[PDB]
Amino acid sequence: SMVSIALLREMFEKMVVAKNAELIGHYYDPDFVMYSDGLRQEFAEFNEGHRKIYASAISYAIEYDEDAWVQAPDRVAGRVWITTSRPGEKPTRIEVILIAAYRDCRIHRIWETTWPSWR
Amino acid sequence: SMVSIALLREMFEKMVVAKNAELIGHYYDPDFVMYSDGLRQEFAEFNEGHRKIYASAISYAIEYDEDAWVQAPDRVAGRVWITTSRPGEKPTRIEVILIAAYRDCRIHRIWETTWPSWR
Repeated sequence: SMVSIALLREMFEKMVVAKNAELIGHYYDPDFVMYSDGLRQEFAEFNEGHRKIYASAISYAIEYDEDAWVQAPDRVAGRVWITTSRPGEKPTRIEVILIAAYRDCRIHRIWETTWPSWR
Repeated sequence: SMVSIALLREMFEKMVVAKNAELIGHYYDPDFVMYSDGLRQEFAEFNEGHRKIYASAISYAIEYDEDAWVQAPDRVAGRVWITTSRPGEKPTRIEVILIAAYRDCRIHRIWETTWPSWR
């Protein structure tokens, strides 16, 4: 099945790359929780942090390691790189290995670690 | 299917926790490559590094996040914590999110990132 991978890719394209914070509630369950590099973030803080960042001059590109996907009912894991650009600064690339679990076609949990750590 | 998860758990129990480096060739394909925190390590360096470390006074415990597994044909992803103890030192816990791809019931690729970074 390609559903979970297609959903994850669509979220990255239409929410992240497009910096469209209004789509967070379309892609994420209201009870969503993110685990990332030692932090546990509930929906409210995830959403507000992205609303703030997406209002800045930042831009994002994404690359997927096409050899690293794992797909199962309502779940996906993969390896991605997010490249961030800011005005007058050199782009930076961060590697993210993440697991996403879905409920009713919205993301309910993500567990991820990054290299380098964003902290 | 439970095959890939069972294999990964057996490798962690019988190779890592037991510090049995002689089992590396039983669990890993001769063409295995590890991607970890920005490093790409082929079989030779992976094996030799583990033969050396396992000869030291170190010990390992493992915890699996039982809510984070993703399983597919010949592939698994999960979230684990490795706790390392050394004589006269406090134990340290590292979080690892990893994806393992299998060929013929041996691990052929791992892609992982850790928190904190072991580097």
